[PDB]
Amino acid sequence: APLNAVLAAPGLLAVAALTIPDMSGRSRLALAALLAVIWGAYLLQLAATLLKRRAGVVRDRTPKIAIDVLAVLVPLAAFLLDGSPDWSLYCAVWLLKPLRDSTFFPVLGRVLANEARNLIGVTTLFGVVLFAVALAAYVIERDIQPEKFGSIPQAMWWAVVTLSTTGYGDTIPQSFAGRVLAGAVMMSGIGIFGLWAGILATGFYQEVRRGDFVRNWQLVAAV
Amino acid sequence: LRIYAPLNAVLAAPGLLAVAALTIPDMSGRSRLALAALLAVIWGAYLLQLAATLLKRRAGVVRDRTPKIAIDVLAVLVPLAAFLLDGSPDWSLYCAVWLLKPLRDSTFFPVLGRVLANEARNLIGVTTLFGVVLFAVALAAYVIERDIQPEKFGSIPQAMWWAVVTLSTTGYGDTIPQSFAGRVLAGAVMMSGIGIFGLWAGILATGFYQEVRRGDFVRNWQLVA
Amino acid sequence: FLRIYAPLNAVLAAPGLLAVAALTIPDMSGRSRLALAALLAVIWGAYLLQLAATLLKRRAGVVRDRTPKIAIDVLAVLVPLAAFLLDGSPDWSLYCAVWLLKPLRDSTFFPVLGRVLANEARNLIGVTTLFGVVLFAVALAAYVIERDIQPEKFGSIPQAMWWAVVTLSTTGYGDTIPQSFAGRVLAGAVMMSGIGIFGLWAGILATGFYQEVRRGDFVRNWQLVAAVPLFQKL
Amino acid sequence: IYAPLNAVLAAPGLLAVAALTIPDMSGRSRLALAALLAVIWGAYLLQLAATLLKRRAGVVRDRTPKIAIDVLAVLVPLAAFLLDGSPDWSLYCAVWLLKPLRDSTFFPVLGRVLANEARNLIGVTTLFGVVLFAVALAAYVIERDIQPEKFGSIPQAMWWAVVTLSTTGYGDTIPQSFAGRVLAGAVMMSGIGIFGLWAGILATGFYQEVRRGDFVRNWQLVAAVPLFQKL
Ligand SMILES: [K+]
Ligand SMILES: [K+]
Ligand SMILES: [K+]
Ligand SMILES: [K+]
Ligand SMILES: [K+]
Repeated sequence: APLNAVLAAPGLLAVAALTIPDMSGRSRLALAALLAVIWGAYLLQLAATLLKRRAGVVRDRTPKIAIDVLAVLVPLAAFLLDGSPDWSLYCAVWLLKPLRDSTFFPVLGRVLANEARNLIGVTTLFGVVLFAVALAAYVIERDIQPEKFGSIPQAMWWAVVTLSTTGYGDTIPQSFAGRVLAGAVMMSGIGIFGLWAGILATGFYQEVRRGDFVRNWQLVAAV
Repeated sequence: LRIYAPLNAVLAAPGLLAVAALTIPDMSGRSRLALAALLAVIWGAYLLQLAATLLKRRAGVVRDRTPKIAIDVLAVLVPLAAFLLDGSPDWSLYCAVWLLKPLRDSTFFPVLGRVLANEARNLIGVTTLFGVVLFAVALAAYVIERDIQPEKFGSIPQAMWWAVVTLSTTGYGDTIPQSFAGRVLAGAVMMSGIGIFGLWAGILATGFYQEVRRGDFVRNWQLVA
Repeated sequence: FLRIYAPLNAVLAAPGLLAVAALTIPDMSGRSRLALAALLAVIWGAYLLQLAATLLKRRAGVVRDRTPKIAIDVLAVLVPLAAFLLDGSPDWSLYCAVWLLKPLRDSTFFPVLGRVLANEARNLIGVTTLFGVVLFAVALAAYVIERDIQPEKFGSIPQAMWWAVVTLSTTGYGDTIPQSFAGRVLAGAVMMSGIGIFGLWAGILATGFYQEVRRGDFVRNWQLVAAVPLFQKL
Repeated sequence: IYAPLNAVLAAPGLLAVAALTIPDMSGRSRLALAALLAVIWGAYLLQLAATLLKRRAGVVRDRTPKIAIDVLAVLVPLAAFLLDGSPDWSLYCAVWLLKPLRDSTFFPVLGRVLANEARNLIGVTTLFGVVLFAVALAAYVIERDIQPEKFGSIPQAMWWAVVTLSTTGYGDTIPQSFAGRVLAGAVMMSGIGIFGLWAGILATGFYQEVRRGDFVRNWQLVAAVPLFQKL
């Protein structure tokens, strides 16, 4: 079923493989050629999408066209303009190709729209708490660790890395007061970590029960 | 899309970043002034916003907005207090009273308040559930490796650190069990980390489901009678 | 909110547990250390007073069910006393930790949670066994790949199972890290299936707490809205 | 409950596979674990007979994989005991990982969840695959010059991309530059959303199964009429 998506797979990997140092000159050329063949295939797929007028009935596909155009113009612009061996990174527009044919995204679009209001209200909440924490983390250990928690942005780095529970461990609080704070930061992380899921889940629900207005109320109680 | 809708919150964005930029060591005195100026311009802008809210007492018949005003009031009194009373280069930190500014004009926290009140009983119980599991794990973490790592697991509050770290799955990697039985425990602790991440998610999912259930008195009881 | 108006017996537990922590700190002054030991005995006295409070008045009405409540109150005085007598080393106060069950008493969360971890238990213990399988199955591949590269981090299944939990749970300490190419590719798949297994737990519980308030409509608009005539007479 | 008798046996069986691979082990106790493996292997051989032999439940019932698991539990371990000559044969007995899967009454229901929502799930995989590569691209661009060995290639940047976006956060490949660390800030945030995406999708996955089993206690038992429904 997915014709466009399969072609991107070795294409994206070809962009990766071209960036590796100490690669042989003969094999490096082959990876460049594999980029070209797929480009032509995407050029051909542009022609099938563009040249199908006076033969196509009413079908909404405004974003579908955009992907097919970008997939051929960008890798062409770098093909002509960028003379440095760092031209292949432009081919990373083919990431839009697996986003074309999957019924996942037009549904996702109605989730991030019905619950859009609530979602951005969490992001700014994430920022506020992150900042509020990065502030106190600075006041507590600006003296003891002078190059780690030196500035608010140097504490913000830790505020991100603790609230997100990524947890690198390049900037850890040393003071008692600074550690017990980190505790609360590590906890308030979990709280919003699931709050995403909570909101995101309820969005999907109503779309499943919107089609239940014509499958349980007018397809078993009207016929 | 949202350039003239969150008018009050746009101003806070450069403001908070200015507070941040001011504390950076090795900053030139000329640029350090510019940032100090930028704070004041925004402070005056909120003073202008305070007047537009306070002097205009036009409501109509019935209108309640006491929490809305309380934010604007704090956004001018506190920075001014730091401008006068505090005499160290560490006065700018007080401007972070504008963290309350984005919380004003957004229809989400009156909704969140009703989620956090109708499932309060359940939420509160997860936190004391967390604290118990944390303390019990640290207790066990102590007894095992107090005699192997005396400066990492030497006390309960030294293990409580590893508990918070491991349970939340933040996992810093400064305190790590070395002995067999210590690590086996770490496993159950890390796994029990996943448990709590679920209950936090599941309950909030149940609370937000209860918000869609408010429309069963105007769409399934008055339109299906 | 049941925090500053309702749970009286759980408030007492707060300083109690912290005193257990405080008493274990090395380099502590024997003057303040005695004061901490003193605080425990005030609380243990308050719990002993609470024991009689729920043992004097044994009934209020006709028949009331409170078997688990007393089981907590009893353990709250017997175990701490057992350590105060039988154990005569500096390591005794640890037994005061049996006050961790005291917040689990005066809460409405746990009888709710109970019916959730029973109506869906079948699926929940199915996730743990899915975790076990994926944890070991991956750990097996880890040892095979990097036993000839880092023979002290990936030289035994137990060393690999360590990396298995550490990664799959998205803890990720950072002392065991795959060095080879092949290991890092799989390592990613561990972090990815780590997203599933971290969300599958969220899945069951989004159904559990849901399937509880949806049991008030089983006799309000289902078994009492549509019925046949002459159903209950004799 | 003493009902999963087939799974209890698996527990020490698999642990023995582990214990065998530990270096600095005495030959006396190394033989002892190899012995324990045989004991359980024979128990599954007895169980294999108890599956293929006795028959008394149904007309012609479908349980092909339930037998197939017991098939692999005895053909594979015996192949290692014979065909493999190195002390590294026990690794094959790991096939007993399939044993706790036989009758767990969680995996037949999970299959339908990963079918009625599979369309969506395989959507998030290539969504992850996109952002992962999208981020790695930028990481390389931002710090290929500064850290030429941690971010000296797209593969090396991809290593950070999984590590950050899965919130794992090892702490080996870390962006040092301002921009990369600002990016890392988002790469940590958008990972949390993905940690909700699956968690939200599977929150619907288990939903539209518990309300389909109550299509026989609220749709086919509440709305009942004799001689009024046929096809
Ligand atoms: K970590
Ligand atoms: K780390
Ligand atoms: K995590
Ligand atoms: K982590
Ligand atoms: K580290």
